Amino acid sequence: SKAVIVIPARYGSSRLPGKPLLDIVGKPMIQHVYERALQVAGVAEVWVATDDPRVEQAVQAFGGKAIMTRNDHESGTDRLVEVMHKVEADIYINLQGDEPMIRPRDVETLLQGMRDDPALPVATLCHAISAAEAAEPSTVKVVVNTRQDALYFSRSPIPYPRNAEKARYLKHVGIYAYRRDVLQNYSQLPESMPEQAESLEQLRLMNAGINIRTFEVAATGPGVDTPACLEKVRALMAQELAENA
Amino acid sequence: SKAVIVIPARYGSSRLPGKPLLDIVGKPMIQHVYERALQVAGVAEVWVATDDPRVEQAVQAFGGKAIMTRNDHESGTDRLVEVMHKVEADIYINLQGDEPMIRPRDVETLLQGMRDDPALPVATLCHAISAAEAAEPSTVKVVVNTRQDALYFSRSPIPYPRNAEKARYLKHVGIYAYRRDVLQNYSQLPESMPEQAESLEQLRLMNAGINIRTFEVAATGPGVDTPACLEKVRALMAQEL
Ligand SMILES: Nc1ccn([C@@H]2O[C@H](COP(=O)(O)OP(=O)(O)O)[C@@H](O)[C@H]2O)c(=O)n1
Ligand SMILES: Nc1ccn([C@@H]2O[C@H](COP(=O)(O)OP(=O)(O)O)[C@@H](O)[C@H]2O)c(=O)n1
Repeated sequence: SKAVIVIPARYGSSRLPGKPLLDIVGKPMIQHVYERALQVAGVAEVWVATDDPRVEQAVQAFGGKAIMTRNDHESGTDRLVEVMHKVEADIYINLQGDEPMIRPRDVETLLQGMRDDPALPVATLCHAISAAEAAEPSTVKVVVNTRQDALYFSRSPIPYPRNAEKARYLKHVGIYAYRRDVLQNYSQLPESMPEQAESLEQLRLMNAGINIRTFEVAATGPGVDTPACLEKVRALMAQELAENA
Repeated sequence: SKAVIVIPARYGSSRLPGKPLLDIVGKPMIQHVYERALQVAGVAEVWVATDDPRVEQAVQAFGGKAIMTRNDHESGTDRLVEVMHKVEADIYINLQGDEPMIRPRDVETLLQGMRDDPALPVATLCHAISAAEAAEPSTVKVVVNTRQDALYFSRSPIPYPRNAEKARYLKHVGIYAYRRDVLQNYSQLPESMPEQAESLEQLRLMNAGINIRTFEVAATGPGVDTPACLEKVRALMAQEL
């Protein structure tokens, strides 16, 4: 069972032009993700999928593997489907190019889940959040059954707090593991109404009846979208280098 | 494939004591539901499951069949499980005793769905509602997939309207059809966190991984919970003559 990690890294970004190239403790952001991806046991290769030559050059400059993809891609999943035809594997893991604080152990949990159940098509991550955080539409909530299979993903607070003290919220962490066959049949899937309404691409899979198992992990580090969080990542990243002395 | 209709009708109610016996244009509410249930093709028997002797006698008075059940049940679903042991069938349809405006056609759609797919454990109904109506916590929303299987039931407006013009809403209509095996295993199912938070008993089934197919019908008539709704139903059933 061969598994590879693909890191989609688009340059073009509105509030952060050239986001993967931003410096964090002397290295571009994309490098931090790549270095951490390399620490994941059981992975054969790590690739960076991009549509911009400046990102491809930055990646090659530190010796990483880069693959140019079409710029007409509407999402990180469509970009992964194109990489799938060229890079062979049984399990593809999609890592965000803008989350430099990813824990290698969490990706291993995801990979072990896939290997422990050959019938599982897709696997993703989640962590507990408070009711106050769950109120934000920018945060994606998920509700699961006893087998930890996702029932639904939403920007609306789910479950609804009728009996508030009984509610427990789970935040969806955008890291995915796909079986090869799911990606091969992906482009044939039509867009769903819930997907278009919520603007959550993962609902396209749920519409087609494709099961998505969600594994729970500890609260993850802050991502990078706002320059307010960027400074916290830099200080948090630097604080980490001094701790491991 | 024997199918039976069970109408849970306890005497008590916080807002309308003795609800099943309330008069609606000459007949107690329970009789209206029972008579409409009798118009459903493909059903072998119709039973009223009750906890009170006054309800039982009223049903027998008009010629219907009634069965006494325990008074300690918390839901009509639990009451149905007790009946399943006494009345043998392959498919059990659970009708609300306080929804006298039920269309026999809608119950037939539900029954046909169960018969068209032997693997289907549970089936229920739903109908389109506006975005304004979906915002109400008292209205239960449901989201389905291409095969019309429910993904989740919630009091929250789902799907979330990020792109408002793309969102389409469905309201869950509390009528259910259960395969016998589901009812035999019901008492073993643990309550779920989502069930307790939302206060929706059907989430106990989803938690256990039991599939629930949702069939779409036209907007339904109002139920009778408050004395205000009772006056509206009386008016609606009067002009319907
Ligand atoms: N059309 C797109 C959109 C996102 N992506 C990538 O997929 C991940 C998730 O994107 P995102 O939610 O942070 O939104 P943006 O990165 O586009 O600002 C990032 O690594 C993106 O660069 C992509 O490769 N192609
Ligand atoms: N403990 C209970 C609660 C409801 N029910 C029945 O289930 C149906 C719907 O009840 P409901 O929960 O929606 O509202 P209530 O009738 O309980 O006030 C009615 O026909 C009730 O008589 C029951 O048989 N036993």
